[PDB]
Amino acid sequence: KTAHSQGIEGKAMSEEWARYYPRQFDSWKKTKESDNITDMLKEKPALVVAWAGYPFSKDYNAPRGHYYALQDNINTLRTGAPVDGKTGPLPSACWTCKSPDVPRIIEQDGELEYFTGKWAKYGDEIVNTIGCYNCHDDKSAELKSKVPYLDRGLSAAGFKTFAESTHQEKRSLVCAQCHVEFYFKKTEWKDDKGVDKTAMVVTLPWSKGISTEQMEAYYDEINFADWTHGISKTPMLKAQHPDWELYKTGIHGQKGVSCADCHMPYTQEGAVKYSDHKVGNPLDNMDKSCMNCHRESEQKLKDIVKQKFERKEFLQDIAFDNIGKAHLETGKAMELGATDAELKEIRTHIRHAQWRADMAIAGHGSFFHAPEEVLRLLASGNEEAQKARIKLVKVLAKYGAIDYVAPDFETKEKAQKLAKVDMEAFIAEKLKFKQTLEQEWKKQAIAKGRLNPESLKGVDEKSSYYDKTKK
Amino acid sequence: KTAHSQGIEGKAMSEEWARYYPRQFDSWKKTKESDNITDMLKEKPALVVAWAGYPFSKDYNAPRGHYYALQDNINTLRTGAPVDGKTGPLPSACWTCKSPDVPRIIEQDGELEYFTGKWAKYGDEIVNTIGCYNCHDDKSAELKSKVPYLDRGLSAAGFKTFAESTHQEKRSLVCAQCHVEFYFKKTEWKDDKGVDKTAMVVTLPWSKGISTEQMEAYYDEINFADWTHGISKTPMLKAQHPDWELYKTGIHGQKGVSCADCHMPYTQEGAVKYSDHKVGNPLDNMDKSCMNCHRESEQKLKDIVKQKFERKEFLQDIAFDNIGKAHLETGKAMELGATDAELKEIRTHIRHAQWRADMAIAGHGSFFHAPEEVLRLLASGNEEAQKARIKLVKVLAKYGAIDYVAPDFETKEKAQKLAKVDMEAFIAEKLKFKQTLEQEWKKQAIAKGRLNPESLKGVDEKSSYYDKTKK
Ligand code: HEM
Ligand code: HEM
Ligand code: HEM
Ligand code: HEM
Ligand code: HEM
Ligand code: HEM
Ligand code: HEM
Ligand code: HEM
Ligand code: HEM
Ligand code: HEM
Ligand SMILES: O=N[O-]
Ligand SMILES: O=N[O-]
Ligand SMILES: [Ca+2]
Ligand SMILES: [Ca+2]
Ligand SMILES: [Y+2]
Ligand SMILES: [Y+2]
Ligand SMILES: [Y+2]
Ligand SMILES: [Y+2]
Ligand SMILES: [Y+2]
Repeated sequence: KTAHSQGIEGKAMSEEWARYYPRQFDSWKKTKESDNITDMLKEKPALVVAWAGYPFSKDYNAPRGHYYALQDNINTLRTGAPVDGKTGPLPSACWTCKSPDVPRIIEQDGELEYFTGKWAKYGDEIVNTIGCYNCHDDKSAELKSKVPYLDRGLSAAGFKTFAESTHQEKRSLVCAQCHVEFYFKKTEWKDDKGVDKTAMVVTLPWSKGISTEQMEAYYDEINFADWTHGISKTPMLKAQHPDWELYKTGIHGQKGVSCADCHMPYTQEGAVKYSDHKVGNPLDNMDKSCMNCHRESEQKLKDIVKQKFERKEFLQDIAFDNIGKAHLETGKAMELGATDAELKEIRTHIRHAQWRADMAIAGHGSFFHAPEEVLRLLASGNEEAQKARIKLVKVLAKYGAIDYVAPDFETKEKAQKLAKVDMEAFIAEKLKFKQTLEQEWKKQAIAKGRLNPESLKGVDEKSSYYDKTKK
Repeated sequence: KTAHSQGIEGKAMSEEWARYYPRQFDSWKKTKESDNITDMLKEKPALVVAWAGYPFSKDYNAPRGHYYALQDNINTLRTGAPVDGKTGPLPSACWTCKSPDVPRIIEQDGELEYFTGKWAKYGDEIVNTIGCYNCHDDKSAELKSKVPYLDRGLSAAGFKTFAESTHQEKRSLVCAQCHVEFYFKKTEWKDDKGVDKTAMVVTLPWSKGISTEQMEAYYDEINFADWTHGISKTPMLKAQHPDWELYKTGIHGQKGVSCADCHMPYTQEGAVKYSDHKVGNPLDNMDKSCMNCHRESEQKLKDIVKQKFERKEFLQDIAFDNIGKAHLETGKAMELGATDAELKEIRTHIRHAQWRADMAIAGHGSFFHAPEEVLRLLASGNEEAQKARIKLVKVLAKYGAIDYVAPDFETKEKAQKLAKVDMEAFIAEKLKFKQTLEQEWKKQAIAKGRLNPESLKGVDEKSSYYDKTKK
């Protein structure tokens, strides 16, 4: 039993845990070190055309340290510029995987209430970034999943729940609270006061299993679309970082190596063993992350991962080129008068092409976690795109445009023009929000004692649209 | 030093080595056990359309035991039905990787003479199957490459020659004498008597390196084609079992695991160590072949290889479907009057698509030896085929056939009809050859003492076109 066996007052604030676990606190805080913003839309402008009509066409960056999760959620152009608790583009579900205040609020107000209303609803309550309370019981300190949708998904897929799982399974599952593909299920409900309400509930599409194809079949069955494509009017599916799903099928996952084995390796000091809580790039700490199981140089092992990255990039660029062209050729056919009936099969191929390719690349570590499935998915997605494109030639020909050449989209600027994204307007609106309502949120939270100003040091020095210089 | 330090009389006949090395002789002879004929044209009829205009569209089977190499070379419809030493479709180079009589003849008559003339030229001389003399010096018993084209290729690619290589390298290189991609270089020469002659010389296309793309660039540079496609009139490249080339880049090859480590594992008996010379499927002997380096069940490891096979099959079937369609659509465009100039880019895409896909699948173990490169190649080949097909729609449209549907080729029979292969005629001709000239070859060789009848036991009980019942 622990030194805090009756629980921790202020448990959502990781600083409250520091008196018991100074070592783990220190290393946890060190994800502050991973502060680079890589604008993925700049790196891969094809992604802009893929996500036209959807917020990811505005702003999409690579992950950085857990230290920045909450602030990046606030900064991203995707969450827009609320003026109050009732405005802004996105729902409350956007906080879910960003903060230990989330289980705090679910515990206080119930899952359905939590999932009701705008993202802006909780701006002055959900103020701590990914912390001890997202993974640890505040009495026993044992690993716990704090979000009900994980077990719900695990059960739906015929897996053991978190509590029924082994300790080694739990050492990946704590990560799977967030590092999985999800959608928002519109959920009608009535509260205690009998008021009718609508929740947007985080749901793992795992009821047919966890492969890309089973999830595709799941979504097709319920006729679900995340958005209607801004160019092709295809009913589109967005993949989000299926990190755990793809990991599960790769060789490491099959051999029972946990996320924690590479991402949180042990240091042995006599009788005591500590987990590195600085969650980052395992290739930065190979001696600890890899070399207890592998037996040659760091440089050789790094070279082999680099080869995997290169293969993935090659197939990614092919697949997203054909997907982008397919979208543009479809929009052209629409302009010439092609009907929904003439385009139905094409749009299905596009939906599936992009679902498979997005599932392949949306988990940034998947090229390594499950290298062969990643390559297969990109090949499968590209084949679907090409099937669409062959059919599109014939539709274009019917409408007198067989020689149409889809426009280029090789820069973020060109791509965003095609996708009709007015960035400068979005940025201007965002800055006003940050300068006004965001600062009010932080002020109120500090006054209430929900937020410790110490946690904000260097947290807001970068986004895709500013760099004050270092975080 | 050995018990045969002055060399072995009758060295080409492996039975001559048995007095010194009874153990290795016994296990070597046991490849007799691997006698199954799997007709690959029946399994994958798309291959027939791919190889239309070429002998592989007639007969193409999976490998079986080394015990059958020479006889399968005789049996295959590819070598046809010579009536004498001057007839038949194929050249002397077809013996090269089938027999220890090959280095015997090269040593006696010179490389260029050996490579001059028809396959039928050596029917009564090249009569022993893959034996001790293909890999071992008959004085020292050390590993040796017995064919000059291997070092020539190794040097061309900037590798060490056989003699300059390590013992562990030699333990793969002996296999690479045969288990590599090659072509025949037409070579003009003058003999001792000053007669002008033409050799067809086995050549490894390795001067730009050993990747599929470097070899593609090699072949393109010299404008080489193995054949002109029977349907599409594309200048085609045939891949042959690039087993060593693809192995070299896979993780096992990168980690320095030799072919011999899996395919010829050691048994330790006290002070003595013996190599299993029964070269076969390592999955039949996992405890010896895998489990000195891997630490879980045989069933789990077998399951993981099976998954790799499944991924490869998936991408193979896609790629060869589009390649086959591309060939057929090209033939259709030709029928309608499309010109060589209109088809030039299309034909280039087809050539490259098939080169990449054939290189991926022609080494039957490559899905395992280099799983990720195999998937990448199939994806790359398919993309080239689809590029061709998009351009083909437009050519077809110009000629009034936009809605043309390439015919199906889902059975060997249907496929061979499209490829215009009269099997029953080829088989009838072959049987006459076997019943007449082949039996004369074996008779003469036995009379001369080049062939021991004991080696023929059960050697000729199966082909793709007969099964007397068991080999
Ligand atoms: C031990 C289990 C976990 C592992 C192995 C893991 C892995 C990672 C890695 C490697 C990164 C990128 C780090 C960097 O670039 O420096 C990251 C970022 C991120 N993780 Fe996790 N994670 C885990 C737990 C969680 C949990 C429980 C959540 C949700 C509460 C979460 C949500 C996020 C978010 C939102 C980001 C992006 C942060 C940003 O860009 O601001 N992770 N994670
Ligand atoms: C639509 C509502 C959400 C918004 C606006 C949002 C925002 C963000 C942002 C801004 C990032 C940093 C990278 C980037 O620029 O995209 C991020 C990363 C991440 N988010 Fe979300 N989030 C949402 C919903 C969720 C949910 C419900 C989960 C968990 C079930 C989640 C888990 C993660 C994880 C694991 C990462 C790091 C891995 C990666 O980005 O590839 N997010 N999110
Ligand atoms: C500063 C806040 C945190 C504190 C004080 C804390 C505390 C601890 C303690 C006392 C242990 C056991 C000793 C050790 O292995 O080092 C541990 C391990 C662990 N924690 Fe945390 N933790 C924090 C944050 C997190 C978060 C956010 C996650 C989830 C993403 C997490 C996941 C894990 C995992 C997977 C282990 C290893 C468990 C095992 O190997 O049995 N921790 N932590
Ligand atoms: C980030 C650090 C690591 C790196 C860079 C790495 C690298 C690799 C690579 C390249 C493979 C070949 C499979 C593939 O094609 O990807 C592999 C497989 C494997 N690794 Fe790791 N690995 C790491 C961590 C670990 C750890 C921590 C363990 C032990 C818990 C482990 C045990 C295994 C096992 C059992 C396999 C299956 C193949 C075999 O049985 O050897 N690895 N790894
Ligand atoms: C489901 C469990 C796991 C999760 C949630 C997870 C999380 C992640 C994430 C989010 C990334 C992308 C990092 C970024 O883009 O900044 C990543 C990359 C990576 N992960 Fe994991 N990981 C898991 C399991 C593993 C395992 C078991 C290993 C080692 C065998 C491993 C080693 C790596 C490596 C080597 C990279 C790539 C680093 C680079 O290319 O720079 N991960 N992981
Ligand atoms: C130790 C090095 C070698 C390895 C690992 C190896 C591997 C193999 C394997 C696994 C098979 C299929 C066996 C079966 O299905 O039962 C095979 C067949 C074959 N090998 Fe090798 N081999 C080696 C050396 C050679 C050499 C030196 C040559 C040329 C002289 C050669 C030529 C052939 C041929 C022609 C076949 C097909 C035989 C038939 O179908 O009748 N191999 N080899
Ligand atoms: C065009 C002349 C040749 C002919 C007619 C021929 C014939 C054959 C036959 C009938 C087989 C059994 C499998 C099948 O049915 O295809 C085979 C397999 C094989 N041959 Fe040849 N061969 C020729 C040239 C060569 C050369 C020059 C080499 C070595 C450089 C070679 C190496 C092999 C190997 C390694 C196999 C087993 C691997 C596999 O088939 O995938 N062959 N050959
Ligand atoms: C019946 C005919 C053969 C005889 C009598 C013979 C003899 C021997 C002997 C005495 C050894 C050393 C002891 C041992 O490791 O078992 C050996 C090993 C070996 N042989 Fe053979 N051999 C024959 C056929 C072949 C063939 C056709 C090949 C090539 C495809 C070959 C390749 C090898 C290899 C790779 C080794 C292991 C060398 C090492 O690990 O150092 N052998 N053989
Ligand atoms: C036919 C028997 C074998 C099987 C079925 C097998 C299976 C595997 C698999 C599935 C992998 C993961 C790489 C991949 O994605 O393919 C791997 C890698 C690896 N294997 Fe094997 N293997 C065999 C033989 C061997 C042998 C004989 C050795 C030792 C000489 C060895 C040492 C390694 C090494 C060093 C790796 C790289 C990953 C690591 O460092 O663990 N393997 N093997
Ligand atoms: C260049 C060196 C090698 C050569 C020439 C070679 C030869 C071959 C050939 C010709 C096949 C196809 C067999 C058939 O279709 O009947 C094959 C398959 C196979 N080889 Fe190799 N091999 C080499 C290296 C290795 C290594 C290093 C390993 C283990 C790490 C290995 C393990 C296997 C396995 C597991 C199969 C598949 C058996 C099956 O799927 O049924 N080979 N090999
Ligand atoms: O954008 N959060 O997956
Ligand atoms: O057909 N011998 O590669
Ligand atoms: Ca989704
Ligand atoms: Ca060739
Ligand atoms: Y406290
Ligand atoms: Y990152
Ligand atoms: Y792999
Ligand atoms: Y003798
Ligand atoms: Y076989």
